Amino acid sequence: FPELKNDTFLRAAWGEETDYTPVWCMRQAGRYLPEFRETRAAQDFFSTCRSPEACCELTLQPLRRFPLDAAIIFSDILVVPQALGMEVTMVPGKGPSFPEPLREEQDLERLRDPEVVASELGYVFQAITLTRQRLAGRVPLIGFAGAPWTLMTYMVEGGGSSTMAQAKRWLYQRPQASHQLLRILTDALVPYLVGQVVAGAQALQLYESHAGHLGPQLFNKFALPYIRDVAKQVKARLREAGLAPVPMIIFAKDGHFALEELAQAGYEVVGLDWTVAPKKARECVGKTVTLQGNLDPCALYASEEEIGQLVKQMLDDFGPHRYIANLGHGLYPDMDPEHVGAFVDAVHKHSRLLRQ
Amino acid sequence: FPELKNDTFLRAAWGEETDYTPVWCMRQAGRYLPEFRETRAAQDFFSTCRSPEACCELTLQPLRRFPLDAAIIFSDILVVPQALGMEVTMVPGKGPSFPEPLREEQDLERLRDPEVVASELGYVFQAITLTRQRLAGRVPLIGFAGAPWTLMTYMVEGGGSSTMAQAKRWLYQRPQASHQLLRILTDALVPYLVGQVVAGAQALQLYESHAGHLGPQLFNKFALPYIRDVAKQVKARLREAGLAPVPMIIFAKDGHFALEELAQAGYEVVGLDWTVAPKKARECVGKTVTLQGNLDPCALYASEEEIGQLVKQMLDDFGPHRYIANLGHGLYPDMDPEHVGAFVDAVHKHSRLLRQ
Repeated sequence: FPELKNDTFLRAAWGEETDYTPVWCMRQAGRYLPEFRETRAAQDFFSTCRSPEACCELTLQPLRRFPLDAAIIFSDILVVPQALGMEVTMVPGKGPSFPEPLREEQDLERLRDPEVVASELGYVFQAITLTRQRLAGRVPLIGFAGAPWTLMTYMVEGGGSSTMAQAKRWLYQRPQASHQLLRILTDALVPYLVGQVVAGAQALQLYESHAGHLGPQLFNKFALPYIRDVAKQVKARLREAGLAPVPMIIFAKDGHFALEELAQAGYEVVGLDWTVAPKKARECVGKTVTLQGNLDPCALYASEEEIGQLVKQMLDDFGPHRYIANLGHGLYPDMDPEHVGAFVDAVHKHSRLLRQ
Repeated sequence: FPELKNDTFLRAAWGEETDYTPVWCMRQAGRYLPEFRETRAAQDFFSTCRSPEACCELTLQPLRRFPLDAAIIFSDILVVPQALGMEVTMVPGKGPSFPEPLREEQDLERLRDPEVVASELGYVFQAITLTRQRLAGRVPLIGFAGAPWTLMTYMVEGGGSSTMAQAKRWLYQRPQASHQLLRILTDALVPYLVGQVVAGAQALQLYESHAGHLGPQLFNKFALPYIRDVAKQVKARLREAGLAPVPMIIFAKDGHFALEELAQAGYEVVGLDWTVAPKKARECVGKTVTLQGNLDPCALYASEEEIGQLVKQMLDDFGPHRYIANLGHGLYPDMDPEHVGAFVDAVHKHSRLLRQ
């Protein structure tokens, strides 16, 4: 693979010091791009996807418009439960999901065996390898997956939610079955993520979008352990492989209550939403870890000029060392490409400015 | 009105000390009762409601099954925007909402004038007066309303949501219009709540369910001020009236980031969800204020025995002084009446036990 010209992102990730603050956006490859829809629904929501070339192309598009400091592989969170044998549909033109969710401990039999999962998701590796290849070391490439708990919530609650129903209920109701499933999700995610790095992924992001549902206690009996094993095991397997381990990021939506432990689940990076205060976040986490976030995506609805100081304040709130700018959640589909770039420009503009 | 025999609830509210810990549940009058559906959809979702007798009866039902330490008036959050002139519908058998939400600054013209609102909501007062009358001083009666911001989000985003869209967008997009609307909601809520207390409401709860959407900054420019004015003005008007002011409770779902200020918006009580840790909550708030909550309603899916220690831990986590037990959110419609009572029994059981 070609050598990395710009690595501000990996260095900020690693805690190293940098000349400016690296920036990128979650779902930066998303429906907010006209070029994106021209490609996405120019086949299928879950079998392109299947074509590396198309996945590559989606992964590249935003980088064509904005000097983002990193790229993140395009794919869908559900590809794992899908690889595990769950069938997805394409219902009335908003989003994907499972018509036949797990509902009783019995249903777990329908799942494939964790190690087979890697071989099912080979198009993803290829799209990764491809994309590392075509970025040609422009900026780094981030692989990803959803975290065990989050995955469980999609698999159990059918898909698209609010603040919880059946999943949280299994936890109280049948936790033996919950233990089990969560292990299966974990045992699948380790080889998938090793996978992405072998295929040439230079950093990995774990998404725990449905942290917020859980209490602190629930979170520690049920999400935390597994967030921990995945990191532990992915690092182990990578040594075994003779590979350099890679920065790992854990992003927990509504995870204010869990920053303390998350700082010590052995991730180099902790991703935050806009609901946490940056100073109170840094307090909570210390100085070993680098923070990521956390601008409210809705702020991009303001003017170019309004954005400037929101970034400025954020940048001042977070302060130069150990930090990667980002939105506190992925982008929305109706957002103005201009303002996505305004955000980027202001990150770059005022960070180098912050450094007199 | 008859004299109050049991007032544990008002005393815990006031910071006074009590022999046991008072307990009650949000949406304790809800679809989780067979007696409830036998009455609710034995007319209309928004015009019974219109019949005090029926509202009384809904308010009384849970008190018939459980020795709750207080009662809360049955009504719907939307009655205010409705009184303000917004039209509600009755769509495919889950929940209420607005088919014609406000979408442009222009639409505000369609709203009634704040002071008229009180006269529109006279059935509510009557149902209150009635219910104070029939409880015959058994336990206190809580009136309620939704907070300005929350109300704005229903009025703007049509109704039932996830973690935000159009409302948060107005805030960035057209905040002058946001200022205005929020004032109108405030100017309506003050006479409505004075109203409930004149009608015989003994405590008032303000609901800010859609706090979580907002950043700390958004929350302080846009929800906090108004949560503050409502409390200020409701207390003022009640003096003017020659009435004893009454404990006020502010409940902010996902408001971890705002406990500090909420402790000083001049509410006697701060209601919390399960997502905040009780000890970290008490830290955050100090000793002037009484806390409320915060058991996860999904915990009621566990066994009678499991519940016992969850309560026990909660009770130990919160500790005897300045505290009202509650669920961190309202109940769900499929929950076992037995376990609602298990929760109550364990609160009463182990609080008096905690006090050797």
